[PDB]
Amino acid sequence: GSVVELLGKSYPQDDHSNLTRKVLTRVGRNLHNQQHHPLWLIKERVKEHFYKQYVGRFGTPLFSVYDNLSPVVTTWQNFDSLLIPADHPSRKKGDNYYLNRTHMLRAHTSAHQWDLLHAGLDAFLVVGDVYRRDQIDSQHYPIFHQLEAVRLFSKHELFAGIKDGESLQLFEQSSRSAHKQETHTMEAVKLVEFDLKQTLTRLMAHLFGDELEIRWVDCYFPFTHPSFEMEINFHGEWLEVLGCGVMEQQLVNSAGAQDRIGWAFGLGLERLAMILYDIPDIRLFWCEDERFLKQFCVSNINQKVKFQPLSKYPAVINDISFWLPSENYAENDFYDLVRTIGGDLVEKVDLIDKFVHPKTHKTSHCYRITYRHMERTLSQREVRHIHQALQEAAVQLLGVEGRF
RNA sequence: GCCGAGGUAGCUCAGUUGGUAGAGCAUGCGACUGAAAAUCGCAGUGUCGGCGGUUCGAUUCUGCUCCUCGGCAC
Repeated sequence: GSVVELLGKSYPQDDHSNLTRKVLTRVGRNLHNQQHHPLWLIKERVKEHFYKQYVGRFGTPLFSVYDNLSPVVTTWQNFDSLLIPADHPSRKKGDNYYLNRTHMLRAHTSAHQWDLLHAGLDAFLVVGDVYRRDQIDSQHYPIFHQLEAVRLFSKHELFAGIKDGESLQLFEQSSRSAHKQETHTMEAVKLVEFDLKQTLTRLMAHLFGDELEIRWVDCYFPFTHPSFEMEINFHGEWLEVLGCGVMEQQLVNSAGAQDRIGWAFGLGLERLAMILYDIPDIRLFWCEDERFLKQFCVSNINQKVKFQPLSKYPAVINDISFWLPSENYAENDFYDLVRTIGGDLVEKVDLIDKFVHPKTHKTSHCYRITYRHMERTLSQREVRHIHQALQEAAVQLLGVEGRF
Protein backbone atom coordinates (compact mmCIF):
# COMPACT_ATOMS: atom_id res chain seq x y z
CA GLY A 1 0.00 0.00 0.00
CA SER A 2 1.04 3.61 -0.68
CA VAL A 3 -0.46 4.60 2.67
CA VAL A 4 -2.64 3.22 5.51
CA GLU A 5 -5.59 5.07 7.03
CA LEU A 6 -6.33 4.11 10.64
CA LEU A 7 -8.28 6.71 12.58
CA GLY A 8 -9.33 9.48 10.23
CA LYS A 9 -5.66 9.61 9.34
CA SER A 10 -3.45 7.88 6.75
CA TYR A 11 0.20 7.05 7.38
CA PRO A 12 2.98 6.54 4.77
CA GLN A 13 5.14 3.39 4.89
CA ASP A 14 8.66 1.92 4.91
CA ASP A 15 10.78 -0.99 6.18
CA HIS A 16 9.61 -0.07 9.67
CA SER A 17 5.91 -0.09 8.82
CA ASN A 18 4.63 -3.62 9.53
CA LEU A 19 0.95 -3.73 10.46
CA THR A 20 -0.86 -7.00 9.53
CA ARG A 21 -4.46 -7.26 8.32
CA LYS A 22 -5.27 -9.51 11.30
CA VAL A 23 -3.99 -7.23 14.05
CA LEU A 24 -5.47 -4.09 12.45
CA THR A 25 -9.03 -5.43 12.62
CA ARG A 26 -8.67 -5.27 16.40
CA VAL A 27 -7.68 -1.60 16.70
CA GLY A 28 -10.46 0.67 17.96
CA ARG A 29 -12.19 -2.42 19.27
CA ASN A 30 -11.37 -0.91 22.66
CA LEU A 31 -12.35 -3.99 24.67
CA HIS A 32 -11.73 -2.29 28.03
CA ASN A 33 -15.17 -0.83 27.50
CA GLN A 34 -17.36 -3.67 26.28
CA GLN A 35 -18.96 -2.97 29.66
CA HIS A 36 -19.77 -6.53 30.64
CA HIS A 37 -16.29 -7.54 29.54
CA PRO A 38 -13.96 -8.96 32.21
CA LEU A 39 -11.38 -6.38 31.18
CA TRP A 40 -13.79 -3.52 31.83
CA LEU A 41 -14.78 -4.82 35.26
CA ILE A 42 -11.15 -4.76 36.36
CA LYS A 43 -11.20 -1.16 35.15
CA GLU A 44 -13.98 0.18 37.40
CA ARG A 45 -13.09 -2.55 39.89
CA VAL A 46 -9.89 -0.53 39.97
CA LYS A 47 -11.45 2.81 39.06
CA GLU A 48 -13.64 2.50 42.14
CA HIS A 49 -11.04 1.60 44.73
CA PHE A 50 -9.15 4.81 43.79
CA TYR A 51 -12.30 6.90 43.71
CA LYS A 52 -13.30 6.05 47.29
CA GLN A 53 -9.84 5.47 48.76
CA TYR A 54 -8.40 8.77 47.48
CA VAL A 55 -9.53 12.34 46.85
CA GLY A 56 -7.00 15.17 47.14
CA ARG A 57 -8.49 18.68 47.39
CA PHE A 58 -12.32 18.96 47.59
CA GLY A 59 -14.77 16.48 46.07
CA THR A 60 -12.68 16.20 42.92
CA PRO A 61 -10.83 12.88 43.01
CA LEU A 62 -7.08 13.20 42.45
CA PHE A 63 -6.94 10.17 40.13
CA SER A 64 -8.71 11.34 36.97
CA VAL A 65 -9.28 8.42 34.64
CA TYR A 66 -8.66 8.22 30.85
CA ASP A 67 -10.07 5.06 29.30
CA ASN A 68 -10.39 6.14 25.66
CA LEU A 69 -7.16 7.29 24.05
CA SER A 70 -5.55 6.91 20.61
CA PRO A 71 -3.39 3.74 20.37
CA VAL A 72 -1.71 5.37 17.41
CA VAL A 73 1.02 7.24 19.28
CA THR A 74 3.98 9.07 17.85
CA THR A 75 7.40 7.57 18.37
CA TRP A 76 8.89 10.25 20.59
CA GLN A 77 5.98 9.39 22.81
CA ASN A 78 6.19 5.61 23.34
CA PHE A 79 9.97 5.70 23.63
CA ASP A 80 11.76 9.00 23.93
CA SER A 81 9.70 10.89 26.53
CA LEU A 82 10.35 7.92 28.82
CA LEU A 83 14.13 8.35 28.67
CA ILE A 84 14.35 5.14 26.63
CA PRO A 85 17.76 5.18 24.83
CA ALA A 86 18.13 4.92 21.05
CA ASP A 87 18.79 1.40 19.79
CA HIS A 88 17.32 0.06 23.03
CA PRO A 89 16.22 -3.56 22.59
CA SER A 90 12.47 -2.88 22.91
CA ARG A 91 12.64 -0.81 19.70
CA LYS A 92 13.00 -3.99 17.63
CA LYS A 93 10.68 -3.82 14.64
CA GLY A 94 9.75 -7.47 15.11
CA ASP A 95 8.37 -6.61 18.56
CA ASN A 96 6.50 -3.40 17.91
CA TYR A 97 3.77 -2.58 15.37
CA TYR A 98 4.92 0.54 13.54
CA LEU A 99 2.72 2.48 11.13
CA ASN A 100 5.72 4.38 9.81
CA ARG A 101 9.13 4.90 11.42
CA THR A 102 7.81 7.77 13.53
CA HIS A 103 4.27 6.65 14.48
CA MET A 104 3.19 3.30 15.99
CA LEU A 105 0.60 1.40 17.98
CA ARG A 106 1.61 2.08 21.62
CA ALA A 107 3.45 -0.89 23.10
CA HIS A 108 2.70 0.42 26.54
CA THR A 109 0.37 3.04 28.11
CA SER A 110 3.48 4.51 29.69
CA ALA A 111 3.54 6.38 26.38
CA HIS A 112 1.10 9.02 27.67
CA GLN A 113 2.95 9.47 30.92
CA TRP A 114 4.76 12.45 29.52
CA ASP A 115 1.92 14.41 28.03
CA LEU A 116 -0.23 14.16 31.10
CA LEU A 117 2.69 15.33 33.25
CA HIS A 118 3.38 18.35 31.03
CA ALA A 119 -0.33 19.21 31.10
CA GLY A 120 -0.99 19.59 34.78
CA LEU A 121 -2.33 16.38 36.22
CA ASP A 122 -0.37 15.39 39.32
CA ALA A 123 -2.29 12.12 39.65
CA PHE A 124 -3.96 9.84 37.06
CA LEU A 125 -4.98 6.59 35.47
CA VAL A 126 -4.90 5.48 31.84
CA VAL A 127 -6.70 2.32 30.77
CA GLY A 128 -6.14 1.23 27.23
CA ASP A 129 -5.20 -1.29 24.61
CA VAL A 130 -1.60 -1.82 23.55
CA TYR A 131 0.13 -3.93 20.91
CA ARG A 132 3.35 -5.86 20.82
CA ARG A 133 4.24 -8.10 17.94
CA ASP A 134 5.00 -11.55 19.30
CA GLN A 135 3.81 -15.16 19.55
CA ILE A 136 0.32 -16.30 20.47
CA ASP A 137 -0.09 -18.85 23.20
CA SER A 138 -1.91 -19.44 26.46
CA GLN A 139 -0.31 -16.39 28.17
CA HIS A 140 0.86 -14.21 25.21
CA TYR A 141 -1.13 -12.38 22.49
CA PRO A 142 -0.69 -9.67 19.78
CA ILE A 143 -3.02 -7.37 21.63
CA PHE A 144 -3.74 -6.67 25.30
CA HIS A 145 -4.60 -3.92 27.76
CA GLN A 146 -2.95 -1.93 30.49
CA LEU A 147 -4.03 0.10 33.43
CA GLU A 148 -1.30 2.55 34.23
CA ALA A 149 -1.40 5.00 37.12
CA VAL A 150 0.78 7.86 38.31
CA ARG A 151 0.94 10.17 41.31
CA LEU A 152 3.11 13.16 42.10
CA PHE A 153 3.76 15.02 45.38
CA SER A 154 4.60 18.52 46.68
CA LYS A 155 7.85 19.25 48.50
CA HIS A 156 5.96 20.65 51.53
CA GLU A 157 3.65 17.62 51.53
CA LEU A 158 5.65 14.52 50.80
CA PHE A 159 6.79 14.66 54.43
CA ALA A 160 4.55 17.27 56.13
CA GLY A 161 3.13 15.03 58.82
CA ILE A 162 6.61 14.72 60.36
CA LYS A 163 8.38 16.32 63.34
CA ASP A 164 8.02 19.65 61.52
CA GLY A 165 11.66 20.64 61.29
CA GLU A 166 11.94 21.16 57.51
CA SER A 167 15.57 20.18 57.09
CA LEU A 168 14.34 17.85 54.36
CA GLN A 169 14.80 19.19 50.84
CA LEU A 170 12.95 16.39 48.95
CA PHE A 171 16.03 16.01 46.78
CA GLU A 172 19.78 16.68 46.47
CA GLN A 173 22.99 15.92 44.55
CA SER A 174 23.74 12.50 46.10
CA SER A 175 24.24 9.56 43.70
CA ARG A 176 22.37 6.65 42.05
CA SER A 177 22.51 3.70 44.38
CA ALA A 178 20.77 0.53 43.46
CA HIS A 179 18.24 2.15 45.80
CA LYS A 180 17.60 5.75 44.64
CA GLN A 181 18.07 8.28 41.83
CA GLU A 182 21.25 10.39 41.93
CA THR A 183 18.92 13.34 42.32
CA HIS A 184 16.74 11.98 45.13
CA THR A 185 16.85 11.70 48.93
CA MET A 186 16.44 8.55 50.95
CA GLU A 187 13.63 10.00 53.10
CA ALA A 188 11.75 11.14 50.04
CA VAL A 189 12.40 7.90 48.17
CA LYS A 190 11.63 5.54 51.04
CA LEU A 191 8.31 7.38 51.34
CA VAL A 192 6.87 7.32 47.80
CA GLU A 193 8.12 3.76 47.50
CA PHE A 194 5.99 3.15 50.58
CA ASP A 195 3.12 5.02 48.99
CA LEU A 196 3.63 3.23 45.68
CA LYS A 197 4.15 -0.11 47.43
CA GLN A 198 1.33 0.92 49.81
CA THR A 199 -1.29 2.07 47.31
CA LEU A 200 -0.60 -1.10 45.35
CA THR A 201 -0.70 -3.54 48.30
CA ARG A 202 -3.96 -1.94 49.32
CA LEU A 203 -5.40 -1.96 45.82
CA MET A 204 -4.59 -5.63 45.26
CA ALA A 205 -6.23 -6.90 48.46
CA HIS A 206 -9.32 -4.90 47.58
CA LEU A 207 -9.56 -6.78 44.27
CA PHE A 208 -8.47 -10.30 45.26
CA GLY A 209 -9.18 -10.38 48.97
CA ASP A 210 -6.37 -10.81 51.49
CA GLU A 211 -5.35 -14.44 51.02
CA LEU A 212 -3.15 -13.69 47.98
CA GLU A 213 0.54 -14.54 47.89
CA ILE A 214 2.34 -11.38 46.83
CA ARG A 215 5.99 -10.23 46.90
CA TRP A 216 8.23 -7.70 45.20
CA VAL A 217 11.25 -8.50 43.01
CA ASP A 218 13.74 -5.84 42.03
CA CYS A 219 13.86 -5.00 38.29
CA TYR A 220 14.74 -2.45 35.57
CA PHE A 221 12.86 0.18 33.61
CA PRO A 222 14.39 2.96 31.48
CA PHE A 223 11.87 5.43 32.96
CA THR A 224 11.83 4.61 36.72
CA HIS A 225 14.71 3.95 39.13
CA PRO A 226 13.93 1.78 42.11
CA SER A 227 11.88 -0.69 40.07
CA PHE A 228 9.88 -3.52 41.51
CA GLU A 229 7.67 -6.16 39.94
CA MET A 230 4.60 -7.27 41.89
CA GLU A 231 4.13 -10.99 41.43
CA ILE A 232 1.24 -13.08 42.70
CA ASN A 233 1.27 -16.77 43.58
CA PHE A 234 -1.72 -19.01 42.78
CA HIS A 235 -2.06 -22.57 41.42
CA GLY A 236 1.24 -23.27 43.19
CA GLU A 237 3.51 -21.12 40.99
CA TRP A 238 4.12 -17.36 41.42
CA LEU A 239 2.69 -15.31 38.51
CA GLU A 240 3.34 -11.66 37.59
CA VAL A 241 0.84 -8.78 37.41
CA LEU A 242 2.60 -5.41 37.16
CA GLY A 243 5.58 -3.08 36.91
CA CYS A 244 6.36 0.05 38.94
CA GLY A 245 8.94 2.33 40.48
CA VAL A 246 9.51 5.97 41.41
CA MET A 247 9.52 8.22 38.35
CA GLU A 248 12.75 9.18 36.70
CA GLN A 249 13.33 12.87 37.39
CA GLN A 250 14.82 13.83 34.05
CA LEU A 251 11.56 12.55 32.67
CA VAL A 252 9.58 14.76 35.06
CA ASN A 253 11.75 17.89 35.10
CA SER A 254 11.61 17.85 31.29
CA ALA A 255 7.83 17.67 31.31
CA GLY A 256 6.25 20.30 33.59
CA ALA A 257 7.00 19.39 37.21
CA GLN A 258 10.58 20.63 37.68
CA ASP A 259 10.00 20.44 41.41
CA ARG A 260 8.09 17.25 42.20
CA ILE A 261 8.47 13.50 42.61
CA GLY A 262 6.16 10.61 42.03
CA TRP A 263 5.63 7.01 41.22
CA ALA A 264 4.20 5.23 38.24
CA PHE A 265 2.74 1.78 37.77
CA GLY A 266 0.93 -0.08 35.03
CA LEU A 267 -0.67 -3.51 35.24
CA GLY A 268 -2.00 -6.06 32.76
CA LEU A 269 -5.75 -6.40 32.96
CA GLU A 270 -5.54 -9.74 31.10
CA ARG A 271 -3.16 -10.99 33.78
CA LEU A 272 -5.27 -9.78 36.72
CA ALA A 273 -8.69 -10.60 35.27
CA MET A 274 -7.25 -14.02 34.50
CA ILE A 275 -6.49 -15.14 38.04
CA LEU A 276 -9.35 -13.18 39.51
CA TYR A 277 -11.59 -15.09 37.11
CA ASP A 278 -9.90 -18.44 36.36
CA ILE A 279 -9.78 -17.83 32.58
CA PRO A 280 -6.60 -19.72 31.45
CA ASP A 281 -5.99 -19.06 27.75
CA ILE A 282 -5.98 -15.29 27.20
CA ARG A 283 -7.36 -15.86 23.70
CA LEU A 284 -10.83 -16.58 25.18
CA PHE A 285 -10.94 -12.83 25.96
CA TRP A 286 -11.89 -12.46 22.30
CA CYS A 287 -14.59 -15.11 22.32
CA GLU A 288 -18.13 -14.11 21.43
CA ASP A 289 -20.18 -17.17 22.40
CA GLU A 290 -22.83 -16.32 24.97
CA ARG A 291 -21.34 -19.14 27.01
CA PHE A 292 -18.52 -16.70 27.67
CA LEU A 293 -19.28 -12.98 27.63
CA LYS A 294 -22.22 -13.73 30.00
CA GLN A 295 -20.47 -15.66 32.78
CA PHE A 296 -19.54 -12.07 33.64
CA CYS A 297 -23.05 -10.67 34.22
CA VAL A 298 -23.36 -9.59 37.87
CA SER A 299 -25.10 -6.40 39.00
CA ASN A 300 -21.98 -5.48 40.99
CA ILE A 301 -18.41 -4.94 39.81
CA ASN A 302 -16.82 -6.15 43.07
CA GLN A 303 -18.96 -9.27 42.74
CA LYS A 304 -17.02 -12.46 42.02
CA VAL A 305 -17.19 -15.21 39.38
CA LYS A 306 -15.34 -18.37 38.48
CA PHE A 307 -15.03 -19.16 34.78
CA GLN A 308 -16.86 -22.23 33.55
CA PRO A 309 -14.54 -23.87 30.93
CA LEU A 310 -17.02 -24.08 28.00
CA SER A 311 -16.87 -26.95 25.45
CA LYS A 312 -16.77 -26.13 21.74
CA TYR A 313 -18.63 -29.30 20.75
CA PRO A 314 -22.17 -30.14 19.57
CA ALA A 315 -24.54 -29.86 22.47
CA VAL A 316 -27.46 -32.28 22.62
CA ILE A 317 -30.59 -30.64 24.03
CA ASN A 318 -33.48 -32.59 25.53
CA ASP A 319 -36.49 -31.39 27.45
CA ILE A 320 -38.19 -32.94 30.45
CA SER A 321 -41.56 -31.82 31.76
CA PHE A 322 -43.50 -32.97 34.80
CA TRP A 323 -46.48 -31.87 36.92
CA LEU A 324 -45.51 -30.54 40.30
CA PRO A 325 -46.56 -32.17 43.61
CA SER A 326 -48.24 -29.75 46.03
CA GLU A 327 -46.53 -28.16 49.05
CA ASN A 328 -42.97 -29.49 48.61
CA TYR A 329 -40.77 -28.60 45.62
CA ALA A 330 -38.15 -25.87 45.17
CA GLU A 331 -36.26 -25.07 41.99
CA ASN A 332 -32.75 -25.60 43.39
CA ASP A 333 -33.83 -29.11 44.35
CA PHE A 334 -34.41 -30.02 40.73
CA TYR A 335 -31.29 -28.23 39.59
CA ASP A 336 -29.22 -30.52 41.82
CA LEU A 337 -30.78 -33.81 40.82
CA VAL A 338 -29.93 -32.96 37.21
CA ARG A 339 -26.42 -31.99 38.31
CA THR A 340 -26.52 -35.25 40.35
CA ILE A 341 -28.09 -37.70 37.92
CA GLY A 342 -25.93 -37.62 34.80
CA GLY A 343 -24.42 -34.29 35.87
CA ASP A 344 -20.86 -32.97 35.35
CA LEU A 345 -21.66 -32.64 31.63
CA VAL A 346 -24.80 -30.49 31.73
CA GLU A 347 -23.42 -26.95 31.17
CA LYS A 348 -26.83 -25.25 31.54
CA VAL A 349 -30.45 -25.80 32.53
CA ASP A 350 -33.42 -23.52 31.95
CA LEU A 351 -37.09 -23.35 32.87
CA ILE A 352 -38.83 -22.91 29.53
CA ASP A 353 -42.53 -22.92 30.56
CA LYS A 354 -44.83 -22.68 33.68
CA PHE A 355 -48.29 -24.04 32.87
CA VAL A 356 -51.08 -23.97 35.47
CA HIS A 357 -53.63 -26.43 34.07
CA PRO A 358 -57.01 -24.66 33.71
CA LYS A 359 -59.02 -27.66 34.93
CA THR A 360 -56.93 -29.77 37.32
CA HIS A 361 -55.15 -26.65 38.56
CA LYS A 362 -51.97 -28.76 38.89
CA THR A 363 -48.69 -27.05 37.91
CA SER A 364 -46.27 -28.15 35.22
CA HIS A 365 -42.67 -27.13 34.58
CA CYS A 366 -40.51 -27.70 31.50
CA TYR A 367 -36.80 -27.72 32.03
CA ARG A 368 -34.38 -27.59 29.11
CA ILE A 369 -31.32 -29.71 29.78
CA THR A 370 -28.32 -28.93 27.50
CA TYR A 371 -26.13 -32.07 27.54
CA ARG A 372 -22.61 -31.42 26.26
CA HIS A 373 -19.34 -33.31 26.70
CA MET A 374 -16.06 -31.37 26.85
CA GLU A 375 -13.87 -33.94 25.06
CA ARG A 376 -16.12 -35.68 22.48
CA THR A 377 -19.33 -35.24 20.48
CA LEU A 378 -22.18 -36.92 22.32
CA SER A 379 -24.78 -39.07 20.56
CA GLN A 380 -28.52 -39.01 21.23
CA ARG A 381 -28.36 -42.66 22.25
CA GLU A 382 -25.51 -41.91 24.68
CA VAL A 383 -27.47 -39.07 26.23
CA ARG A 384 -31.07 -40.28 26.52
CA HIS A 385 -30.09 -42.99 29.03
CA ILE A 386 -29.01 -40.04 31.20
CA HIS A 387 -32.15 -38.03 30.52
CA GLN A 388 -34.20 -41.18 31.22
CA ALA A 389 -32.11 -41.86 34.31
CA LEU A 390 -33.76 -38.65 35.48
CA GLN A 391 -37.32 -39.40 34.41
CA GLU A 392 -37.58 -42.39 36.77
CA ALA A 393 -35.45 -40.56 39.34
CA ALA A 394 -37.24 -37.22 39.15
CA VAL A 395 -40.43 -39.03 40.03
CA GLN A 396 -39.42 -41.24 42.98
CA LEU A 397 -37.06 -38.78 44.64
CA LEU A 398 -38.88 -35.50 43.83
CA GLY A 399 -42.49 -36.61 44.04
CA VAL A 400 -43.55 -35.42 40.62
CA GLU A 401 -45.88 -36.91 38.04
CA GLY A 402 -43.80 -37.22 34.90
CA ARG A 403 -45.28 -35.94 31.67
CA PHE A 404 -43.44 -38.67 29.70
C1' G B 1 12.27 -16.08 14.75
C1' C B 2 12.20 -21.75 14.02
C1' C B 3 10.15 -26.89 13.78
C1' G B 4 5.36 -30.07 13.24
C1' A B 5 -0.10 -30.44 12.40
C1' G B 6 -4.03 -28.40 9.92
C1' G B 7 -7.96 -24.99 7.29
C1' U B 8 -14.19 -29.38 4.07
C1' A B 9 -21.95 -28.21 5.84
C1' G B 10 -24.04 -24.41 12.64
C1' C B 11 -20.11 -27.57 15.73
C1' U B 12 -16.64 -31.69 15.49
C1' C B 13 -14.55 -34.07 11.85
C1' A B 14 -14.32 -38.24 7.55
C1' G B 15 -13.70 -38.79 2.04
C1' U B 16 -12.75 -38.38 -3.21
C1' U B 17 -5.84 -43.73 -5.58
C1' G B 18 -8.07 -36.44 -9.47
C1' G B 19 -14.50 -36.57 -12.50
C1' U B 20 -17.58 -30.14 -7.73
C1' A B 21 -18.38 -34.48 -1.14
C1' G B 22 -20.57 -37.43 3.80
C1' A B 23 -21.55 -38.95 9.22
C1' G B 24 -22.95 -37.57 14.30
C1' C B 25 -24.74 -33.67 17.13
C1' A B 26 -27.61 -28.99 15.64
C1' U B 27 -31.80 -26.96 11.91
C1' G B 28 -37.05 -26.86 9.15
C1' C B 29 -42.14 -29.09 8.23
C1' G B 30 -45.77 -33.36 9.69
C1' A B 31 -47.74 -36.54 13.56
C1' C B 32 -48.14 -36.50 18.98
C1' U B 33 -48.45 -32.24 23.30
C1' G B 34 -51.81 -26.69 26.26
C1' A B 35 -46.79 -25.96 24.73
C1' A B 36 -42.16 -29.24 24.70
C1' A B 37 -38.74 -33.56 24.93
C1' A B 38 -38.05 -38.37 23.31
C1' U B 39 -40.40 -41.11 19.27
C1' C B 40 -41.74 -42.14 14.06
C1' G B 41 -41.99 -39.94 8.61
C1' C B 42 -40.09 -36.25 5.22
C1' A B 43 -36.18 -32.30 4.08
C1' G B 44 -32.36 -28.81 3.47
C1' U B 45 -27.79 -27.04 3.47
C1' G B 46 -21.70 -26.18 1.56
C1' U B 47 -18.24 -20.75 -4.42
C1' C B 48 -14.28 -28.17 0.18
C1' G B 49 -9.04 -20.98 3.16
C1' G B 50 -7.21 -16.80 -0.76
C1' C B 51 -3.72 -16.50 -5.53
C1' G B 52 -1.10 -18.88 -9.46
C1' G B 53 0.73 -23.86 -11.67
C1' U B 54 0.67 -29.20 -13.81
C1' U B 55 -3.73 -31.79 -15.90
C1' C B 56 -9.30 -32.64 -20.66
C1' G B 57 -10.76 -31.73 -15.68
C1' A B 58 -8.60 -30.30 -8.82
C1' U B 59 -11.72 -29.82 -2.95
C1' U B 60 -8.20 -33.74 -3.86
C1' C B 61 -1.00 -33.11 -7.00
C1' U B 62 2.70 -28.78 -6.83
C1' G B 63 4.49 -23.50 -5.49
C1' C B 64 3.32 -19.04 -2.59
C1' U B 65 0.40 -16.38 0.96
C1' C B 66 -3.27 -15.45 5.00
C1' C B 67 -5.17 -17.85 9.52
C1' U B 68 -5.48 -21.30 13.24
C1' C B 69 -3.36 -25.06 16.66
C1' G B 70 1.05 -27.10 18.96
C1' G B 71 6.10 -27.96 20.32
C1' C B 72 11.30 -25.15 20.87
C1' A B 73 13.03 -20.95 21.72
C1' C B 74 14.55 -14.46 21.82
